[PDB]
Amino acid sequence: LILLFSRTALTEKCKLEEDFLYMAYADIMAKSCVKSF
Repeated sequence: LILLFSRTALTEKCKLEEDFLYMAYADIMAKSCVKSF
């Protein structure tokens, strides 16, 4: 999946698209992230 995104990023286009898959899965991955010590 990240390889697909890296391809889509590195693809020469002169304009970034919206990529709702990116905006979903990036949010998924961001949201995937005396005893108190």
